[PDB]
Amino acid sequence: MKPQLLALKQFVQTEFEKVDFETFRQNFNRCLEREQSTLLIYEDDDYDDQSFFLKPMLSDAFFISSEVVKQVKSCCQSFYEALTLFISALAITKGVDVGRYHQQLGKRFGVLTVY
Amino acid sequence: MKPQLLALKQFVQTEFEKVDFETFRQNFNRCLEREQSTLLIYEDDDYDDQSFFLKPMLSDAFFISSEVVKQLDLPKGDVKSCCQSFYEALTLFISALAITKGVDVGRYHQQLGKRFGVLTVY
Amino acid sequence: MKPQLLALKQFVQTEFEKVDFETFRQNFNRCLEREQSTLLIYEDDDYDDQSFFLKPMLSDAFFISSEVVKQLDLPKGDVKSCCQSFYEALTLFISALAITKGVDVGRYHQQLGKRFGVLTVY
Repeated sequence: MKPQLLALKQFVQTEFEKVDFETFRQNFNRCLEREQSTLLIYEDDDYDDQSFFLKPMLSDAFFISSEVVKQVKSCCQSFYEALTLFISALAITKGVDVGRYHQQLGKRFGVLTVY
Repeated sequence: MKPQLLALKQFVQTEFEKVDFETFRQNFNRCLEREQSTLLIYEDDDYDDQSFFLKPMLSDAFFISSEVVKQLDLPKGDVKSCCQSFYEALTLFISALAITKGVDVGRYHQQLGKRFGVLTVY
Repeated sequence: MKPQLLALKQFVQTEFEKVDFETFRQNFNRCLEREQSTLLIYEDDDYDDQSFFLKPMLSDAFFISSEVVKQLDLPKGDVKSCCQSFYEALTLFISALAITKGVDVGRYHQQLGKRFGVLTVY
């Protein structure tokens, strides 16, 4: 078996051994339920799972959030507000200035931005 | 008897009678079937079982995770991709570890990936 | 100066001095020009330049290929067709992927074909 593999397994194993199990187990269980809940996805330290799955679950959860916020300028305000953090991540990621990015989003749509 | 033990019993007992049986029954059978699959221990709402069994299954399943991802063979397989797969399966496990040792999740993950050549979730 | 470095320079320097210059020049100039056209990046004897620059020239060229194969025109291309053209321009590249991770080429190509609606080379 590859040395890098072995040392990594060695590591996660060794680190699991020198930790209080009952505490660990409660923490692992909490992270698990929080992950598998799949609904308030945009606040979930999620993006924990495999990329090809989360990616699609991303587009999925966009449609759903839109469904739940639609009951007109107000509906878009709701959609925007649930994605504030997300939207900032898009800017950090496309090498653009947050603030500028939010503001443009707000101008192009009838939304009041966090910047 | 011991009154406290009594109440605990009275509670889950009463709890059980005031829930739709047939709906409970299915979740129970589903949870069970889920607990007893023995393979994806790391996403398993598991850690339900007793610590003596869980703790060993832990080391057990690691040995197995490592064996199934090390697709270098002697038809080759690079070092990063193999370690990437071992990590991508332990992601949730790794954050808990961090929560548990009072470490900044995120930094924990990042150190992990620097030490071993892995593309981490943080 | 590091003797190993000196030997290394000595070698390419000497190898250069005893080769037909004019034939060398055309070849250098032809490799350099093919290298600098940057767009048909996935068939260029490329992955000649530094890793850090190549790594993102890579991801950047991906984005470009994605916008150059999409002729949806809002008249149309159509999902199936645009992905196919994306897949066929990456055919060799995809094989390098499966080779590198020690996975069976073909099996890899086929999975890619079933995950998306692409007719594969294998």
